[PDB]
Amino acid sequence: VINTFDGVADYLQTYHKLPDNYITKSEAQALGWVASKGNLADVAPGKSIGGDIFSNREGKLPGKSGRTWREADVNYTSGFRNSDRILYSSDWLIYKTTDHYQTFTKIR
Repeated sequence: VINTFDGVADYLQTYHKLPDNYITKSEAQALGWVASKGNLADVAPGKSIGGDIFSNREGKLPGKSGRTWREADVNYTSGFRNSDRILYSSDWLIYKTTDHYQTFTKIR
């Protein structure tokens, strides 16, 4: 049950995977997550959307041969998804955004 910037960053770097409270978007849709309805905490209490590949096409995050970027929602409790996201690479560089991928800051 970890969903803070430090909690998830630390977890990833140490255990090389997201904490157990995360599910991908297709998983949550399968489970009855309806975006426009803001009902995640309704169909999946205690769960956050996380683990999907992030394309990086605005090209704002540092790229590299064979490097993959993935994202996870941070600070989510209920209702519509918020604007906080942790971004992590295949090689464990960790960045965060608090304005829907507009700007990023390195945190690890």
